[PDB]
Parts: sequence; structure tokens; C-alpha cells
Amino acid sequence: DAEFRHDSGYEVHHQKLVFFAQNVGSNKGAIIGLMV
Amino acid sequence: DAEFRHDSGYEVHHQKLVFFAQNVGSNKGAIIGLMV
Amino acid sequence: DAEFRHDSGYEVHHQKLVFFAQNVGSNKGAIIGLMV
Amino acid sequence: DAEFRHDSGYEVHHQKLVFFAQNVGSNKGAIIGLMV
Amino acid sequence: DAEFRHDSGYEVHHQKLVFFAQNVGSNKGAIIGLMV
Amino acid sequence: DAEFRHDSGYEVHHQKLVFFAQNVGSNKGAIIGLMV
Amino acid sequence: DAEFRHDSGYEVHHQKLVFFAQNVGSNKGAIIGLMV
Amino acid sequence: DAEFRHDSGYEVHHQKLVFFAQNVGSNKGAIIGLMV
Amino acid sequence: DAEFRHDSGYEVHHQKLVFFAQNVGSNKGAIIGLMV
Amino acid sequence: DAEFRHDSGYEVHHQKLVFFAQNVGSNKGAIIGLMV
Repeated sequence: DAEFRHDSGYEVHHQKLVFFAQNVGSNKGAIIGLMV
Repeated sequence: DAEFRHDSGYEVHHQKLVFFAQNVGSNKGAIIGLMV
Repeated sequence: DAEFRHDSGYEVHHQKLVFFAQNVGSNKGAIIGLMV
Repeated sequence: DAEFRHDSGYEVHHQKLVFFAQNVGSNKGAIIGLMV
Repeated sequence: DAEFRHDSGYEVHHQKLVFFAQNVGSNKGAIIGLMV
Repeated sequence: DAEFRHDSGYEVHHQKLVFFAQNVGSNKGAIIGLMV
Repeated sequence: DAEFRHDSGYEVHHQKLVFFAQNVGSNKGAIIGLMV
Repeated sequence: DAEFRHDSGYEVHHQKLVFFAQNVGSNKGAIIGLMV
Repeated sequence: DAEFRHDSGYEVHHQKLVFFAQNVGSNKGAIIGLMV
Repeated sequence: DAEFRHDSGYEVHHQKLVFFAQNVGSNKGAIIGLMV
């Protein structure tokens, strides 16, 4: 048998100025800020 | 048997100016800031 | 048997100016700042 | 049997100016700042 | 049996000017600053 | 994130003679061969 | 992140004569052959 | 990050005569052959 | 990061005569052959 | 980083006569042959 526990702490604060903001806790796909 | 525990601390703050911001806790795919 | 524990501290702050910011706690895929 | 614990301290601060910033705690894939 | 503990201190600060910055705590793959 | 896979192979054969046989793949409770 | 895999091989054969047989792959509770 | 794999080989054979047999691959609780 | 692998070979055979047999691959609890 | 591998060979055979047999590959708890 097997017991599994997991804690993932994700935090972010005080983004005064930003033109493209992308805060993702976990990704398994495609993340694009800008594409043509 | 096997017992597994994991702690992943992710934090970020005070981003005064940035044109492309991408904060990802964990990635298993594709991350692109800009593509054509 | 086997007991496993892991602590991964990821932090970053005070990014005054940056054109491409990519903060990733852990990566197992592709990370590209810019591609054509 | 075997007991495993691991502490990985990752920190970075005060990046006043940078055109391409890529802060990765751990990598097992491809990291590219710019490709054509 | 065997008990294992590990501490890896990674830190970096005050990067006033840099065109390509890549701060990686640990790498087991490919890291490229620029490729064609 | 975390991906977990586990393989537990349990097999037993050729028990010619036995008065009390108790073959359990995994136990988290009480197992008693005989009680009064 | 963390990837975990585990293989536990449990096998037993040719128990010609035994009055109390208790074959358990993994135990996290109480196992008693005989109690009063 | 951390990748963990574990192989635990448990085998036993040819127990011709035994009054109390208790074959346990892994134990985290109480095992008693006989109690009053 | 850290990669961990472990091989634990446990085997036992040819126990012709024994009144109390307790074969445990790994123990983290209490093992008692006889108690009152 | 750190890579860890471990091989623990445990074997025992030909126990013709024994009143209390306790074969444990690894112990981190209490092992008692007889208690009152």
C-alpha cells in the first residue's frame, strides 16, 4: 500500500505595473503570453 | 510500503514594472512568452 | 519500506524592470522566452 | 528501509534591469531564452 | 538502512544590467541562452 | 504537482497441507487465526 | 514536483505442513495467530 | 523536485514443518504469534 | 533535486522445524512471538 | 543535487530446529521474542 499527501503553496502579491500577467499554479498544457 | 509527503513553497512579490510576467508553480508542458 | 519528505523553497522579489520575466518553480517541459 | 528528506533553498531578488529573465528552481527539460 | 538529508542553498541578487539572465537551481536537461 | 504509480505483486502457491491459511494482500485492520 | 514509483515483490511457495499460516503482503494493523 | 523508485524483494519457500508461521512483507503495526 | 532508488532483497528457505516463525521484510511497529 | 542507490541483501536458510525464529530485514521499532 501507499499513503500520499502533498502541500503546494502558491502565492503572489504587489504587482504594481505589468502589461501581461499570467499566474498559474500548475500547468500541463500550453501557456502563451502573445502569439501571431 | 512507502509514505510520501512533499512541501513546495512558491512565492513572489513586489514586481513594480514588467512587460511580460509568467509565474508558474510547476510546469510539465510548454511556456512561451511570445511567439510568431 | 521508505519514508520520503521534501521541502523546496522558491521565492523571488523586487524585479523593478524586466522585459521578459519567467519565474518557474519546477520545469519538466519546454520554456521559451521568445520564438519565431 | 530508507528515510529521505531534502531542503532546496531557491531565492533571488533585486533584478533592476534585465531584458530576458528566467528563474527556474529545477529543470529536467528544455529552457530557451530565444530561438528562431 | 540509510538516512539522507541535503541542504542546497541557492541565492543571487543585484543584477543591475544583463541581456540574458538564466538562474537555475539545478539542471538535468538542456539550457540554451540563444539558438538558431 | 505529483504523479504516483505503484505495483504490488502478491503471489503464493503449492500449500500442500495447512490447518489455518490466511493469505491477505494488504491489511489495515485486525487479522486473527483463532480467538476465544 | 515529485514522481514516485514502487515495486514490492511478495511471493511464497511450498508450505508442506503448518498449523497456522498467515501470509500478509503489507500490514498496518493487528495480526494475531491465536488469542484468548 | 525528486524522483523516487523502490524495489523490495520478499520471498520464502520450503517450510516443511512449523506450528506458527507469519510471513509479512512489511509491518507498521502489531504482530503477535500468541497472546493470552 | 534528488533521484533515489533502492533494492532490498529478502529471502529465506528450508525451515524444517520451528515452533514460532516470523519472517518480516521490514518493521516499524511491534513484533511479539508470545505475550501474556 | 544527489543521486542515491542502495542494495541490501538479506538471506537465511537451513534452520533445522529453533523454538523462536524472528527474521527481520530491517527494524525501526520493537522486537520481542517473549514477554510477560
